[PDB]
Parts: sequence; structure tokens; C-alpha cells
Amino acid sequence: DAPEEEDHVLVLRKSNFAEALAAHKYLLVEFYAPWCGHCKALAPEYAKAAGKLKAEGSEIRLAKVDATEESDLAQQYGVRGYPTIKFFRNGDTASPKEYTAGREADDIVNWLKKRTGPAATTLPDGAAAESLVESSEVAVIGFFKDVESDSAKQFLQAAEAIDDIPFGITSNSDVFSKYQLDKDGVVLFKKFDEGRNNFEGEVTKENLLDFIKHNQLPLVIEFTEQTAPKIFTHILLFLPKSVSDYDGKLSNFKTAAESFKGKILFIFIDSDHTDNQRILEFFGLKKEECPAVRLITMTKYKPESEELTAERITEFCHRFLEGKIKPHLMSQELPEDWDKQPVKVLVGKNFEDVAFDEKKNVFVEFYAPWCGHCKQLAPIWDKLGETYKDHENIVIAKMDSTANEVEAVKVHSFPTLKFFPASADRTVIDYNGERTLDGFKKFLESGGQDGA
Repeated sequence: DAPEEEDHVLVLRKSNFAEALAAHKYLLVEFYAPWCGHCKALAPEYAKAAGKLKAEGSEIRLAKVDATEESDLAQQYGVRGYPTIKFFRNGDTASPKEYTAGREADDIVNWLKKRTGPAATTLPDGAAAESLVESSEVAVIGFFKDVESDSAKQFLQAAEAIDDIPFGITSNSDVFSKYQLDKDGVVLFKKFDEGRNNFEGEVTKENLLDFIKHNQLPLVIEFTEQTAPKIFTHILLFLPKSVSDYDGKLSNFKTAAESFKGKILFIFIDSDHTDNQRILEFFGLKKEECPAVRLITMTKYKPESEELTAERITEFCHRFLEGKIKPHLMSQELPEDWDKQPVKVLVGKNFEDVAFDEKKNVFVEFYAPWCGHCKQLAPIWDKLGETYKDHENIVIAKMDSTANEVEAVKVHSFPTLKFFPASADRTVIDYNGERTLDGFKKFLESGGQDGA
């Protein structure tokens, strides 16, 4: 008990950090920089909280790290500013919970108290049992008459290894009978699908974690943009609520999900809704084009037929699982005029065979319409086309890089002028020279070796 510390707050270097991780099962670490104004204000409140845990005889220890002094210890935790407070259970560096609440001593303390102590809540009666289940979407309850058995201990070891799910443990046999159990066992409760799964086999940590990993998550899941992080190989069903046989088609989307669990994540989204737009335009779809299906992995794919049984949606997945389905690239409809004017219009389908034509010197303007800089350049580009309208090898082109995506080259800033020489090796050269007709002409005739 003679370790470096300030006001009951452990001073952590990179030399002792993992030593305090093991010597303290509940370690709250504040990452601060001595110049940070907000780290200054938290400092006496952070220590005030450490003294109050001390007075209660709490085992929870509060520590801090001077990011200017270690620097590599802030790098090793993806720290993105100061103060940064991370909570470590069981010295596990894999799942540190970030503290994001109030920075007064009483806030910090009440936050710790609600997530310290053993990970499995002891259940004496059916009240605490069914409360634990109702308190979360997914809950796991272990049933052990002898709580000292390895099965019980391996269960508690598995409970500590998971934080996203509440764990319960009981020895009361009124509970066993209540939940239809005559012997020891583990039951996973969920508010979806079958609603309940029972564990089978040797009750070990490894087998328990695997049992939970595969039994959480619904078969098909409702898509919300707040769930997008945790959710994201996925198959996305854009299903409107207004449609007929909604339940029937949803059923077909679930039975197909039964054959790909753990490999493909089945997600259905309500297209009729107003919050599923960022994603419905991310795939370049409209409510009218739905019901629709889009599989991804960023590689995205798209089914052949447009109908939604179980067999076709399944084989579609199988077709993707072996090539047999080409990546779907976003691309406009290639207007038949596209090449009937001095400036040839490009889209996603022709691009490669146009731009990378081995007998052509293609000059493409990647653009967008609201881009004032790409409308200040529009008259100069049409003049460049008219100048080279009857040229033999030179072709002047333009593509809307919004509604089109191409694998060959990427563009996200407009306007971007790229030149594709007439060669076999698919060479590309950027034009960063004077945006003038004189500059364009000086650059083309000179092969591209002079300019930019």
C-alpha cells in the first residue's frame, strides 16, 4: 500500500499500468494533459471521488495518466482528447468502458457503483429472476443448486467476460421449477424469435460464451441508424410496410436467414419510413423501387430476380458465395446521345472501355452540378470538345461522379481532370495545370509529358 498516488489517486506510468490492471479489478483511469483547462477542473473532483470510496472502504481504485509524459499510453488507447476516462474491469484491456457522464465527484462515484461488483446478480426468488429478464432485451440465467461447482464457477467466469448482457444466478429450486428446470443448467432469455434457449453439454466458460454469441441477435433485425454501428457480409431487405403479404415476405426473409446465421447478417429496413433515407440513398434507391434487396461486404451486390421467396433469396446468397454475381456498381442510365456531341458523356458502365481504350487519349472531367467551379468550367470544357470533335485519338469526356462510381479511379473533390493515355498498361495522369483552353491544348498535344 505504498504505491505512487495523489489525493488517493494512483499516479500511473507505462511501467506500472498493467501492474495496476491486475492488482485492481475495478480501475478508473483519467487521461489528462497538464495544459487542459477541463482536466484542471476535474482534478480536485476526481480526487474528491477517490477519497469517498476510500472512506467507505471500497476496493475501486482511481488512477490517472499524464499523456504528455507517457504519450505512447495515450496512443495505445485511441485517446482523442482530454480528459478521457476509461473504466477497466478485471484488468481487461479489450473492453474498457468510457466514462461520459458528469465530472463532479458524486456523479463519478454513483456511476462506478452501478457497474462494480460481481457480474452475476444472485437471484433468490422469481421476482428478481423475471425482473432480470424484463430489464434487458437479452438475459442469461444460470441454475445451480451447488454454487461451488465448476459449472457454477465457469458460469461466473463467463459472466465477467460479458458486459453487454446482464447475468443471473440462482440456487432456489422454486425458480428451477418455475422456469421448467429439474436439473442444473443455463438459460438464455431474449425478447425476440423463440424467446428462450437452453444450454447443452459441459458448462465451461468457452462453451458458454460460444452459446451466447450465437443465440443473441435476432434472426432478422430491424434497422435503425443508431443501431448501424453495432450492426455493421449483410443482406438488406428494403421492405415497405404498406406492401401486401408483408408478413409473408418477412417470413420468407427469416427462413432464408436460418441457413446463413453467423455468415450473413439478415437485416430488414422499413422503406416507407423517413429515417431510412441516408441508407436508402447510400444504395441509390427510392421508395418506388422498393421492395428491394442489397447484399454487401466496401463490396456490394444485387440479386437477379426481384421476388422474395425463401429459395430465391437463399440461392442468391449462395450465388454470391462463389462469385456467380458481379459487384453492383452505381451507374446512371447511359443516354444514347452520350457520344453524339463534342463532349462525350460517361457513366459507370462504359467508363472502363471508354477511358481505358488502348487506342484513345481520353480526357475526362469528373464533376457535380452544384459545384460552382464545375459550371465556371462548363463553357471552357465544351469549347475544348468542339476543338477536338473531329480528332482521331483525343476524346473529351465528362462524368457525374456522384451518381456514378468506378473501381478504376476514385474522385471525391470536384472538378477533377484526369487523362487516360492510349496505352495497354492502364496509365492515368492527373491534370493540375492551368484550367484554360490554352493549358488544355498545350497538355494534350504534348502527350501529357508536359503540363500539370
